[PDB]
Amino acid sequence: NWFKITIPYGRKYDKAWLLSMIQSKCSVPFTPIEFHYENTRAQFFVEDASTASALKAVNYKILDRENRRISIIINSSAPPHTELKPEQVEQLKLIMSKRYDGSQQALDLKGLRSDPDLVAQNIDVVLNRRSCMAATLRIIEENIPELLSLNLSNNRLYRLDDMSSIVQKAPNLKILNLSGNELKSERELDKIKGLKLEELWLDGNSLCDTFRDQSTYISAIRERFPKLLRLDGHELPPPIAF
Repeated sequence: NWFKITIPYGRKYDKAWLLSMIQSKCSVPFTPIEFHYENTRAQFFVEDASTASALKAVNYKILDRENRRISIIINSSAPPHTELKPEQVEQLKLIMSKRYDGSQQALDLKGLRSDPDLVAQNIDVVLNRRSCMAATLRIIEENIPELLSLNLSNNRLYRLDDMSSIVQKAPNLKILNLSGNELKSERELDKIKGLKLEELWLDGNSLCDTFRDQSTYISAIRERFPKLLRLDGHELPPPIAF
């Protein structure tokens, strides 16, 4: 089982110089495996743990041209050649800020694979993927926890178990647009029922065609969201109580 060695800022240094310095302080001979650059950082792999630990001891030991120390970060790992890069994520994070609105605390993520500035840099942003959605939601938690409205229409969403965590990341979310998607059953809603929504949009999804009468539809959903008030553009005949 493998380890991935990371030098933050390693692209800042001549490869030879860097590897030799490192070896110089390392207490064993080692060999870089599929050594590559990823943004400004240097990455390689290590076949065994004794080495890794030894590499690990070189942290803060090497000192650069500019009197800066050189960080070595060590992590257990799947073997080489095997998700989402930070420089990709930080671009995602960039685009969301763009489509974010502080005046109303509203994110807008409609048709996102089809975004110029993510397309323009070969970043497929595919929210129908568990890891891509997971990324989007950390970004939300980290940056705008007071998010209130969230448009997510036209993103071919098919399993909501991927936003299942949203109830904690976006506590006060109350407007959720899910129109123009690909959700088949109504059972999907059970994964996000904790949200005290006042607004909701579902049309365009094949679970709408489930219902014969719109008053069943509306009951089925208020089943999940009692406080619900608007839906698919329309006023809601107020809840009857018992």
